[PDB]
Amino acid sequence: QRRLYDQAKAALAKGNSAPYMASRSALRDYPLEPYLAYDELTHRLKSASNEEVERFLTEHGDLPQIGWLKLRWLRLLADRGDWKTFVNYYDPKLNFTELDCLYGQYQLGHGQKAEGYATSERLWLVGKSQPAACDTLFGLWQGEGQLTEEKVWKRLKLAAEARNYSLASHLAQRLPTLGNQGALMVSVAQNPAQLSQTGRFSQRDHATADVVGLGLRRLARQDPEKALSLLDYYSSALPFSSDEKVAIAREIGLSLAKRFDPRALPLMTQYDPGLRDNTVTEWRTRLLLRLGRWDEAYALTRKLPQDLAATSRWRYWQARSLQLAQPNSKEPIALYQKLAGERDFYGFLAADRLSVPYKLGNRPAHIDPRVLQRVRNAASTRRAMEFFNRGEVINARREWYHAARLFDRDELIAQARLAYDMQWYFPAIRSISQAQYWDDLDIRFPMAHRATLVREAKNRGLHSSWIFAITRQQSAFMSDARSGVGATGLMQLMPGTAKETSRKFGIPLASTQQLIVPDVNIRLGAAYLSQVHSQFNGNRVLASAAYNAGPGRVRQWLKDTRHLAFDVWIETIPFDETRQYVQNVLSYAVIYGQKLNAPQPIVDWHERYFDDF
Ligand SMILES: CC(=O)N[C@H]1[C@H](O[C@H]2C[C@@H](C(=O)NCCS(=O)(=O)O)N[C@@H]2CO)O[C@H](CO)[C@@H](OS(=O)(=O)O)[C@@H]1O
Repeated sequence: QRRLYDQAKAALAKGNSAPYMASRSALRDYPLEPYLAYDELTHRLKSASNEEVERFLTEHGDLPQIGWLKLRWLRLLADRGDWKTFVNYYDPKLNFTELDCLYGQYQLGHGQKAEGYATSERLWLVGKSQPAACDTLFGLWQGEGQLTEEKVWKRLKLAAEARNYSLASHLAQRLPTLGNQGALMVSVAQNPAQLSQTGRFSQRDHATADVVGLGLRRLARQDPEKALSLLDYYSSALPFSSDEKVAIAREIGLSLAKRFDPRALPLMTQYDPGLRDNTVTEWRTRLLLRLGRWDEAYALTRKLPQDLAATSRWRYWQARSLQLAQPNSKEPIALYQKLAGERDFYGFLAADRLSVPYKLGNRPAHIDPRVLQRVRNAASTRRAMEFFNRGEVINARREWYHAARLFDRDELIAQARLAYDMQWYFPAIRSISQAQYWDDLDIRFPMAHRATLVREAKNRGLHSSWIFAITRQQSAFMSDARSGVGATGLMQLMPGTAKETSRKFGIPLASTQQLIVPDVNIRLGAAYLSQVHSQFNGNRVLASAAYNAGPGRVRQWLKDTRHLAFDVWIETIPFDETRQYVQNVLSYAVIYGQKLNAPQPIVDWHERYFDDF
């Protein structure tokens, strides 16, 4: 039959359970009946029996919200001292530090002392504040004299590293002998420029070295030049460990490398000769490439660890660095040929270097129909389907992502097709991606809002493929996207920029919260794109970077250049987020250019070289 579960649901929310108890007998078959049961139990959880709660965890353990019930119930079980039942259901995988701390309590009061100390210490050595349950644990741990000054000092270091200075200071006022360098550590953490006064930070002991090390690492981000200078002093004056020294060299090296200062190269080379730090090894190479030092670059690309050497990046850059070093050599044509078959950015570059067509190769995976039925008939799916038909977007979305948490590779692809068939593009894109079936370009690069984008792109004369690329990279066709810093929508617009974009020329924006309309999003995004497209002479490489990082940042990254190749520039973008963002948009625009039958190379003729000269 047809069921109105809203009445039962309405009652339970802030109230009674009579309509649920009354109607429930009718809704055995209904998919969302377990949500009512969940709330009904949850309200009276304190007085519920173990047998009932345990029964509920068996019969509806698949529910997305089940972890919250386990947290609420285990609080009580531990509060009651029912530890036998606690440990039967305690799960580290839930990632509740309150439970982990309660589990530590159990270990200490039940003979597992070694494991209680390991648990306590692991939860202690953490630069943020922990739940009040942990104060209880840390109390017991301290009570057995395990909270040594070293371990409070070590957490102090982490808290200052985390910029949580209230915590850090509270820990500093708990140091019996080291209270002076604790206060000093928080001072330096707040302003590491104070290390200019070498006289004041010259007390040759381990703690002073700990603070100067923290300071040099922090100072490296803002004034690497000053830090490099002070390292030379402080390494004589203070008893730095070798591991402490490489961590300083890392941050100074990386910070100088990102400013294209060649003084990083002797430092990086001295302190990581083994190439043990990927990020240092990559930026050493990136830096050589920026300086036109093709010989050293190539040499370095031949020494890489196996996990860097496997990537399409350093395969491309081994070939290209050799081709720049020895232009008349043919060894690169082979290297590019291995790589030009891949469908990624560097694979497109390789093909572009040979002047051969790209390999897109849309080959939708063929699914076992039995697997398609198993996923379709799973209760988590039925529930997600129902929430969709009802119009509850977040609930349908949550059920989808929770089910995907433990599906195998076949089951994830099966899931992804079903979502695609319902014109629900983002969860299809998401599910197929975590299956790692990359070759279904129909699912991964859908034509959502094609009528809009094609027209908008003609307005503010742009390539249809490039607008499609930007959106797909920015949201993956989820209008509901809110960023970790507040950029929202199909074209992840900065709320502070969105207003300014609406004010600058602009047409009516009707609030930040009500920006979610795709059609609101699209013509604004086209306008902003054209603005930056214009700002950088129609260069999509630069313009794409400006979109995600700001034109002022891109200008700083173009500073003092002269005939810089496009591929080197992209590679030598300081920000990881933005390097990938550009490489994605450029690749996605190749793929959309195909699917829109308006072929688009990886870069246009006029994008290949640029400078601020
Ligand atoms: C459309 C637009 O104007 N974009 C603006 C961009 O906004 C980004 C941020 C990212 C984002 O939110 N990232 C989150 C990362 S995380 O921390 O959550 O993981 N998503 C947006 C586009 O990609 O921020 C810049 C910072 O000044 C602006 O430069 S400016 O010169 O105008 O100021 C750009 O103008």
